[PDB]
Amino acid sequence: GKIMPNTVFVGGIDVRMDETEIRSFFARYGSVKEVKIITDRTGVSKGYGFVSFYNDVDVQKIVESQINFHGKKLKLGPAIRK
RNA sequence: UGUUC
Repeated sequence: GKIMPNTVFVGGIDVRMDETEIRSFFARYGSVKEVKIITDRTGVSKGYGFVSFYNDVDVQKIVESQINFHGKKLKLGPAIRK
C-alpha cells in the first residue's frame, strides 16, 4: 500500500459529525482540500474517512491528537491506499 | 463499522 502525503485517515466518526465539524477541527493544521467519508453501497457511513490538505502538514504529529466528538474518540492514522 | 462508493 502507498502512503498518501498530507492526508489523514479518520475513524470513529459519529454519523452526526458532518463535514463542517470535521473541517472545524482539522483546519487548525491547514487548509482542508477534501473530506471524503466512506459509505457502503446504500450510502450509510462506514464511520471512517480521509482528510487531505493543500499545505504540507506533519501527519505524524496530527495523528497524536487526542480528541473526542459526540462521545467518540477519533481514530487517526496515516492514509494508505491499498 | 480501521485505510479510499
